[PDB]
Amino acid sequence: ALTQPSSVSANPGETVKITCSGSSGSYGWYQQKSPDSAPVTVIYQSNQRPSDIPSRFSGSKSGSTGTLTITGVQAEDEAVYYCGGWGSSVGMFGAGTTLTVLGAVTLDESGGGLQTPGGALSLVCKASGFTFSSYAMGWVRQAPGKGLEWVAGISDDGDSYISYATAVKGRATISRDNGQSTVRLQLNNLRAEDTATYYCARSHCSGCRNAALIDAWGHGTEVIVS
Repeated sequence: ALTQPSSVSANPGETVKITCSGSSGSYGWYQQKSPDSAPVTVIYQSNQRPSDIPSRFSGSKSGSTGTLTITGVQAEDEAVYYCGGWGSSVGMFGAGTTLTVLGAVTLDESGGGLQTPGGALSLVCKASGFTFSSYAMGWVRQAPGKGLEWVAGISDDGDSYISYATAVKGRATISRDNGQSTVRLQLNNLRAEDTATYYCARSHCSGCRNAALIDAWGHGTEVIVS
């Protein structure tokens, strides 16, 4: 996994830096203002800022270390920031940095709910607002009170590059239907550790599995293994 500080505190108007290490490549930065709301990409591929993100957010990579900088931080920037990257043929995240401030693309997941231990689930993500067949897609989950965990990734052709986190390898199948603009996650022999919000995620690339490249998130579907 990646490594980032557990917490940072800042006054409104500060210039805040959060570092992350451990990626074989670039760094992505994902803002989560509430444990129950989807992350928002503020930086991807180390320094790329989405158009809808305020210019006070910037990123850089030096050596093998990524830094998110917020120049003139505002109260509304209070959030947990996760870094994302890759290593050992999989995407991976840091454990999150809690920042305390002392002052058209759609992804729609379904298939969650209560599950039986040892049972199986089938999650579907319906995409709209973009050319679905041009982008790599993936799944990211978040257990209650924990951080983002990369689950699986699939290339735009639905065939070439398929990868699974060690935690689900042997139990998981990711697939896509480009005609229907959907991506699917099957997961069997369910265990208590599979209890999580599962997020559909678009990467800003055609085939990459790098968790630094995520630029769109679904609303999440809750899975409870009981």
